[PDB]
Amino acid sequence: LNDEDQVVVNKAAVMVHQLSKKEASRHAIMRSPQMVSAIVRTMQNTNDVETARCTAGTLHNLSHHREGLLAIFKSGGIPALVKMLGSPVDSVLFYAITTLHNLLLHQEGAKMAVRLAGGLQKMVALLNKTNVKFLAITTDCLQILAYGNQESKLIILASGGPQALVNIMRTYTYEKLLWTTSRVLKVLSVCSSNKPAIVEAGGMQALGLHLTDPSQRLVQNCLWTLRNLSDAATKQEGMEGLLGTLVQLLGSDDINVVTCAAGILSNLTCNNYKNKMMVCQVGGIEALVRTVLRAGDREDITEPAICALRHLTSRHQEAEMAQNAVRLHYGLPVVVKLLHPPSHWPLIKATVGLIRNLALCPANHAPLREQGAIPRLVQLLVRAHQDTQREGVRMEEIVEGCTGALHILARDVHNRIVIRGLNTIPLFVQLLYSPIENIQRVAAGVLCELAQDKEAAEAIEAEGATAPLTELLHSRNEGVATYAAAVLFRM
Repeated sequence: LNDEDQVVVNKAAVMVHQLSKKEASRHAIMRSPQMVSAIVRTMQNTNDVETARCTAGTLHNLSHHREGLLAIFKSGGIPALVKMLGSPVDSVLFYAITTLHNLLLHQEGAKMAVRLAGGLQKMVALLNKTNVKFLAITTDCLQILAYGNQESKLIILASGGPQALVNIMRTYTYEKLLWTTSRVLKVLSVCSSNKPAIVEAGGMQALGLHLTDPSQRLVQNCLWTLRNLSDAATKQEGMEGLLGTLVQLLGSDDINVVTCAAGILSNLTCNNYKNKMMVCQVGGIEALVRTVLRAGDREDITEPAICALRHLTSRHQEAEMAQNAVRLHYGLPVVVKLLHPPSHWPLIKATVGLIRNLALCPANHAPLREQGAIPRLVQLLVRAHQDTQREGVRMEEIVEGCTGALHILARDVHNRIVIRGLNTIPLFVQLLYSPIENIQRVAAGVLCELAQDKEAAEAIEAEGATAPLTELLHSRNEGVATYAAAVLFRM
């Protein structure tokens, strides 16, 4: 029942630890700001290893109670504990990081105090350790400190956080550590600075390793992180296994797994012909079509899935096969259906883009017509055009998209009859006056397809298309000028 510590003696601290076990003396110890600071002082300066751990272990026991935390807190224990994270005694390290962990969990203001003490840099530097239980605690501290705190995220990045965390995911199998580390990566994955770094470290491939782990919380966190990372990332190697697993996960009974899988696949296939090839080769088209069908009106699933299908049906060696595969796997009816309510604009925009690609395949021309793609595309176009003449999706995008789809569909003679029968020529001619070059292009394009039929060519001329087409001959956009010349010729 004392309060005085004498230098050069291990007896004092050695006795103090023995008391912190018994809750009786322990409360007395933390009900007293006296020796608590003296405990800290001893730990912070003592070069006797055996004293340090006896000291740190004492503080650890105190961190189990609300006032014991406050005691350590108001006694300036946090900077001391942070300093102790440089200790070469594994026993001391464990107590330091654990006590800090407890403070971070419960003690108000501890998070800020640790950051100020330079705790982040020290913790990141400890990520090269090899004890999984120690790493699990350290990574948990990092997660707590990084969540909702951009300042901490940037510090973790500057300290080499991303590479160290990815190395952990590539190395260990301890679930608790893999889960907690993935949680840190998820928090960092929404940072515009951390994200490219995680990707460069090989983070996507590493996270892909655990997508078939029995732990659902691990799989889901890896999926959430992957969705963030895959958005407009640099081209990567070794993505084969990951892409394969993602396709498999599309058939999961877990909706969040399915939603993430579709989203990642969409992100990874956008303007990436290599990935498009791989996804198609492992049956990606069929899996995505089944996913869309099962999803119904759930646009959180259909939107990324349709986006992925749009990517897969364009600009790669097996694009044509993918275009046929959508039809062969009973996908055409549901695609047309998604153009109708209750579909919102992002889905509609994506669906229009998909139809445009599907129309590149001649064997899709008739089924798309039979399923009623043309009148709905025209109604969407007419209304979208009116809106532009009166934040999400701009109606200008819908105008360009629908006209673009009609341009491709107009390759078929029967489609041209349907398209013109819907009083579209006056609208297409008006779109020639659009300020947007891309709208001018598809407008002149569909008119060019239509004008190959004599009767339609006369109707285009009667609509007074000659004057704007002549102006478009001098368009800085070569595509616009080429189509404009082609229409003028056939007239």
